Amino acid sequence: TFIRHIALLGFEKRFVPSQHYVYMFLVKWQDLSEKVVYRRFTEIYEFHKTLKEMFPIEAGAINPENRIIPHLPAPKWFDGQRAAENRQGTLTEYCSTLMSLPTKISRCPHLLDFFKVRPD
Amino acid sequence: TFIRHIALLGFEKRFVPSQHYVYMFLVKWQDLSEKVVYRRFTEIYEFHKTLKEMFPIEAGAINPENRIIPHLPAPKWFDGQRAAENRQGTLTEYCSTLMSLPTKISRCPHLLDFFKVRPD
Amino acid sequence: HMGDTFIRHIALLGFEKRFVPSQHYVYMFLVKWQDLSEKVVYRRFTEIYEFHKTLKEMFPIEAGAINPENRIIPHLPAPKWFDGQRAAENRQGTLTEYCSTLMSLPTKISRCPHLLDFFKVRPD
Repeated sequence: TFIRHIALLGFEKRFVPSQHYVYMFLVKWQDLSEKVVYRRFTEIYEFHKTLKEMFPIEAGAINPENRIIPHLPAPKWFDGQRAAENRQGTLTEYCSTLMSLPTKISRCPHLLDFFKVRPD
Repeated sequence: TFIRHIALLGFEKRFVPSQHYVYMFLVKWQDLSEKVVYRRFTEIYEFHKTLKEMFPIEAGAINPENRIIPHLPAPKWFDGQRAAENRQGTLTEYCSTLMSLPTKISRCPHLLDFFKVRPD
Repeated sequence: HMGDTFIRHIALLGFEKRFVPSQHYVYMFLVKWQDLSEKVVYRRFTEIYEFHKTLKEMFPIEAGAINPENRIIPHLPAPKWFDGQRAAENRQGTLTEYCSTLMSLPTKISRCPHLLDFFKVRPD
């Protein structure tokens, strides 16, 4: 099983434990099956850091010119107003580049596992 | 006759036949003339379905790994107060991918026709 | 080789409303340098468009002004195409694509001093 496509659908406000935002991703799997999953920016950023660590060549850690993994701004750079809308635009681009990568990365178990529906 | 570039400019309320949103495309033709056209999301989605059926190979209908036509979430996936915004980001991606495809598809009459200025 | 100083990536972060000297919107870009350092810069759309026009003048071949089919410099809509109450928001998708395409151009262009200068931090 693998993912064919990820579309960023939007965000929603949540309030427990306190006010934050969750980004909604429409995940289409190999069998045309379709699921919406909900992730915080910080969780996505931790996912991205690990992805870079797993793929140093494609991360640009050896020759920076061979980098193909997309850039993702750290949380700190989304300061005040419009943080949700700002991060939404950034993630839409991040997701399309991510899914355009060679299958070595775009189907790695780290990615598949991040975007699988979480337990109730 | 053909399209060099399409840019998504935003969205606006139309009132005919009643209240809805329309997405604005700045269309640049071969002679560098630029025209804005106005299309509702449903109309774009119908364009996208038809394009797929016209191009089974490139749509991934014969062999899924050979697909190059971009993915577009169904209308049902967009609701809530930010539906119009949420579709905006999705359409920016779809279009750029759309005009990067070979001229068999990026210049097919079905596409040209779609982005031509409609009759008054 | 374009010297010891250049940009690896530019990301559009978003926009902010400014009130001085009067009501306008600036766009915030996160600029990553050769040493992987990152700075935020603030630029109004009119400034971006002038930068764009100058870029095209400097590189006629790559701007498709000789041969339209050889164009690699990205397209950018003129300021008059953005108006109404979502003008600020509406320019984002355009600017996001502009930035990524820019940074994928051959170094002769993507690290030309004009571009490098436009995205450097301005004096206080």
